[PDB]
Amino acid sequence: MGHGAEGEEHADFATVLASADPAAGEKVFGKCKACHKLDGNDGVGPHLNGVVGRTVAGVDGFNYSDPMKAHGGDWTPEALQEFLTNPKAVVKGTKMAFAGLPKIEDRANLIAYLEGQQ
Ligand code: HEC
Ligand SMILES: [Zn+2]
Ligand SMILES: [Zn+2]
Ligand SMILES: [Zn+2]
Ligand SMILES: [Zn+2]
Repeated sequence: MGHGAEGEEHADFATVLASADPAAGEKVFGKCKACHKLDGNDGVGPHLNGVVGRTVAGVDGFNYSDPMKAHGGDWTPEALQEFLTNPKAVVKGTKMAFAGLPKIEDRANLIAYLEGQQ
């Protein structure tokens, strides 16, 4: 629904991830560096080095939104790619102002890169 682009030509997310390209993910992360670092520093968003498997809303000292704090669970690869599909829909009232990664391979490639940034 709606009059914007919605097709995907590269389409089971686990299958997409298993063949992902971490160097391509390293470039997708450029879209997140204004807010997120991979050296443990926190800023507009919390650091994302070691996010894969981390408790949701877990970074010490970072002031998360109410729906993020109340969510529970961990950032598994499925959780991460669901949230990155369209943050504002997937966690209504998130404070992350990012439109999303509609390309399924961009999500899988970005998750594969974050897996190597623990
Ligand atoms: C303009 C800022 C901005 C951009 C760009 C941004 N985030 Fe975020 N991000 C935030 C904020 C703010 C939060 C905290 C959201 C909340 O508390 O609801 C967050 C939370 C996250 C979380 C939850 C972390 C946790 O510790 O619970 C993940 C995962 C995340 N961003 C991933 C990404 C990725 C991957 C990108 C790039 C594709 C990205 N973000 C781009 C601002 C950004
Ligand atoms: Zn950490
Ligand atoms: Zn701690
Ligand atoms: Zn509140
Ligand atoms: Zn949820």
